[PDB]
Amino acid sequence: QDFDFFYFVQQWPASYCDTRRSCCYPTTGKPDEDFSIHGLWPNYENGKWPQNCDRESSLDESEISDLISTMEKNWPSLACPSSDGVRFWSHEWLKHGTCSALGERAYFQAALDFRKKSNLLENLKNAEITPRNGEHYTLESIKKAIEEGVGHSPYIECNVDTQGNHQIYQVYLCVDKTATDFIDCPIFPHGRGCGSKIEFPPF
Ligand SMILES: Nc1ncnc2c1ncn2[C@@H]1O[C@H](COP(=O)(O)O)[C@@H](O)[C@H]1O
Ligand SMILES: Nc1ncnc2c1ncn2[C@@H]1O[C@H](COP(=O)(O)O)[C@@H](O)[C@H]1O
Repeated sequence: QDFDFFYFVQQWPASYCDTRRSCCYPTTGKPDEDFSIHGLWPNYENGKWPQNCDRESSLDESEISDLISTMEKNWPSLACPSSDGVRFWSHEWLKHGTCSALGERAYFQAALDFRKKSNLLENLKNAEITPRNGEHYTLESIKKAIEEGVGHSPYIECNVDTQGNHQIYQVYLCVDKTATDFIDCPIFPHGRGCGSKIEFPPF
């Protein structure tokens, strides 16, 4: 009951699909070449977080019916076998959404709204940071470009492609507990930060 803030986590689809993991496009076809939503996670300032707050509250698709087509494109599941994303959304809703104090519809609308508000791809483009092979960009340039359009610093999570290149994988931004506005992150994710120069791979 109650938490401190939300980590709003977006992902670069291309970086989930160029590793040794299996990646399958959603039953709706190849996803947009844009940052997608991974999740909206309630969190505590002490680094821990609540999860699975209502193991009885299953995902009611009727509450987000008119949002399904948008989510298939902005919150796709890239896991295999190819799915419609419902399993992925049900998982995020049960594990994290039930702990957000938000109704199911508000929770998913919130995620969609912040993905749009943060407008990562465009902000990067405005700084001449566009997808291409190889570790062509400085982490600093990427962080500031995002800071410019959001007004808050993001945390960048990097992984590695089959080539061994370090690439931008996920972008963390913090949202206030009422899911109204972006805020400065009280704390940043555990895992190791990125290298000084990283790859922003295309599909
Ligand atoms: N609120 C959180 N803050 C930091 N890491 C998290 C949080 N919730 C989940 N994780 C980790 O990040 C990944 C997100 O997975 P999931 O909870 O399935 O969306 C898992 O590998 C978790 O260990
Ligand atoms: N875009 C995605 N579609 C479906 N599952 C995902 C996606 N991104 C992450 N996952 C899975 O959720 C978990 C999150 O861990 P991580 O790979 O560290 O982000 C892993 O078991 C991933 O396979």
